[PDB]
Amino acid sequence: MVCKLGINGFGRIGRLVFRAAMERGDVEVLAINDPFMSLDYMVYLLRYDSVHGHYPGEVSHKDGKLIVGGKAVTVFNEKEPTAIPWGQAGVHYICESTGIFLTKEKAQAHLTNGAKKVIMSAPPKDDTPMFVMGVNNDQYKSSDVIVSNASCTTNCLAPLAKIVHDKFGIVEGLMTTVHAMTANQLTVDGPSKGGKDWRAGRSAGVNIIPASTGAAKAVGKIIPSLNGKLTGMAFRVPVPDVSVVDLTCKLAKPAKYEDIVAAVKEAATSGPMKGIISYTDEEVVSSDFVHCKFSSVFDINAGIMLNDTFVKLVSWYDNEWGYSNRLVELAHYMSVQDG
Amino acid sequence: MVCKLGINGFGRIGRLVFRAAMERGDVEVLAINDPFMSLDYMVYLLRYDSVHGHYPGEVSHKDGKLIVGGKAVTVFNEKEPTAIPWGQAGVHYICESTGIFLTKEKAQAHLTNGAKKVIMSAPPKDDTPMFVMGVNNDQYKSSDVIVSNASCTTNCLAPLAKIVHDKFGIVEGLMTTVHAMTANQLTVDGPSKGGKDWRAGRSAGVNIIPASTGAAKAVGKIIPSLNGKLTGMAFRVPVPDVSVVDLTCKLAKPAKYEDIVAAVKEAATSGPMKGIISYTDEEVVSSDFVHCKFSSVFDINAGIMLNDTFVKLVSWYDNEWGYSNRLVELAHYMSVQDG
Ligand SMILES: NC(=O)c1ccc[n+]([C@@H]2O[C@H](COP(=O)([O-])OP(=O)(O)OC[C@H]3O[C@@H](n4cnc5c(N)ncnc54)[C@H](O)[C@@H]3O)[C@@H](O)[C@H]2O)c1
Ligand SMILES: NC(=O)c1ccc[n+]([C@@H]2O[C@H](COP(=O)([O-])OP(=O)(O)OC[C@H]3O[C@@H](n4cnc5c(N)ncnc54)[C@H](O)[C@@H]3O)[C@@H](O)[C@H]2O)c1
Ligand code: NA
Ligand code: NA
Repeated sequence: MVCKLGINGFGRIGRLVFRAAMERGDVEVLAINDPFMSLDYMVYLLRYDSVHGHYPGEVSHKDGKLIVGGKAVTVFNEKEPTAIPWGQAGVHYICESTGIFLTKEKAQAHLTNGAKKVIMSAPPKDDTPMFVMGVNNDQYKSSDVIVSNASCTTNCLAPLAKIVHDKFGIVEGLMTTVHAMTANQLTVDGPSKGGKDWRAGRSAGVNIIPASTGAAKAVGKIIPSLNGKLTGMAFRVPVPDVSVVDLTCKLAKPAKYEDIVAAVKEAATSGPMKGIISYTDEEVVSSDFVHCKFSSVFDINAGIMLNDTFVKLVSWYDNEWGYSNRLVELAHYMSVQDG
Repeated sequence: MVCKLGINGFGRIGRLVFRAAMERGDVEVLAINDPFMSLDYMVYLLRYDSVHGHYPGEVSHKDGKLIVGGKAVTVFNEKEPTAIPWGQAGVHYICESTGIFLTKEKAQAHLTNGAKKVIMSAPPKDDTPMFVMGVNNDQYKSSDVIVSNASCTTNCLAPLAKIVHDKFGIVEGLMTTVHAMTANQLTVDGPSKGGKDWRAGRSAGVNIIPASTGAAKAVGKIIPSLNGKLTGMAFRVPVPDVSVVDLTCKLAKPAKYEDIVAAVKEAATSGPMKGIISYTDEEVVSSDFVHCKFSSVFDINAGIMLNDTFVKLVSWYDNEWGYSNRLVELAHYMSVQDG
């Protein structure tokens, strides 16, 4: 209809969600909030991107508002969610892309002056429900006031896992994501914030860096029958964007590799994963997915079967752009369902 | 009692095999052949290294010979192996590290004028026997005139595979190696030599690049009971050296993770894999293994078990330095057994 969107935290995800939203005819961005940047600064970070190129349209400001392609967007600079007048901007759905309000109690604070619902741009730290478009978004209810769009990796893996589990049955699986660098990593060796994850504090540009991830386990929440049947981990490597899922799983039913390819192709061509999952049989590398909108691109030639029940599947994802498009689509999906 | 070594192809492996041979009194490098570098250029490439630091010692040349650590080394610049006078230079064992002579018929060209044996610094294209020190080098026979030291990845995987297979049994496994950049890759997008590996010719510094590899299947040759039970693939990523094995396997006997750790520690501490396999429980990243001599360093904290028979195990390797040490160790072992 028109999804009336607001964005909290104008970072990689906030700015790309903004761009995706601007591209859609059925979503409008009515407000932005980020206290670590002025208007001139926002204009700059929106104009230029080291990965996704120049903003496709003129960006400026006037009378305290951001002006993008003729449209005015209201701007706030509040540290604390409760102090953001979203209702006065007419915002309904909030993209919560700061990375630090990942509980219901915290995200709730956005909803006391007129806004309707919050979509977390990360997996929740509590039992907030996660949705992955094309996999379980039909489970959303209009009483789900706070929701999460999961992670980039979960959006890559869940669609592939659904197809394989539905057609052949996954007995058990272990996942690795070889993942692009992110904002929480450091340029040179130093202390990670909170002292959480020491490996993340080591020079990003010159290291392969192991990392924990709940993303495969999270597929167990998206696809309940796989709870306890999937987990995994990550290696962070020196590229600025684009990642790849490497899923090793045992199948319940024997398959030729061509049967798995056909099932993916079928899911990509029509039904709920059209525009979500895709495939390639070409000799692709990660830069080939810069600014690719899909959640998951199955790499036909990269995968390998040991035998007819034990297989290693490969699927690409632009962790930044794919995820940001899914989040906007989830916001729009909720807006339609809510009436 | 000295292994008289020659080096064909003075590359990453050639020059590091040279360093390793210089750190032991029971191996001498008597001659080097590389037709793509003058004597002056050889001195330069040996002096300086982007990953392993300056050569530790004076390098010069005099009367047509490379002069290192007081010793004189004979230098040739021949493209055709049959033109290299190994015999006259006093060479017995040849480190064949050019990348292009990986069949018996081709490697035999080194043995026409007085040399005894050739060691391929890569897996062969034919049925040439492969050996991994600490795993199956005792299968070596003095009649094996042409042999291979396998690959860096096989040297990292085989020791780990042996330990897990002997202690718990490997029903099946699939391996990924996240691998440092190599000389066969290109700096910017272009055509790979022979038009073979298209992905490998894509800009190395800005891509995660899938690659095929027989390194896991080769473990089935090193450890015959695992023939047909292991394979895998690789992703080449933008680091200059150091790689890591990610092995997903199904065990025959149930195990707690601590049992796998204990098994690896025992093998690292005494017996045939002392000096071959090691372990860490620290928050390491790839650069911590630059100039690490081990074939395989088990990363205790990076591993993850889904359940008591399905596990993902992680092991680091300095693909240049670990491998180069193993090759020299293999050449020496051969010289001793040959008498
Ligand atoms: N590939 C990806 O980059 C990716 C994919 C999926 C999910 N995510 C998740 O999305 C979230 C944001 O990630 P990102 O990559 O955009 O990080 P980022 O560092 O680029 O964005 C963070 C932004 O939030 C702003 N911010 C900080 N405190 C704020 C506050 N109190 N109020 C309002 N704004 C505030 C910062 O100024 C910054 O602009 C994280 O939870 C991350 O894990 C990232
Ligand atoms: N991580 C590694 O670099 C690594 C690890 C294990 C095995 N290997 C294998 O070892 C071999 C060498 O690898 P590298 O990384 O040292 O490659 P490299 O390109 O650094 O070295 C190859 C050298 O051989 C020389 N050469 C080319 N043609 C020759 C000829 N006709 N006669 C003599 N020399 C010639 C080149 O000038 C070059 O110096 C390859 O088979 C490779 O797969 C490499
Ligand atoms: Na729009
Ligand atoms: Na020596």
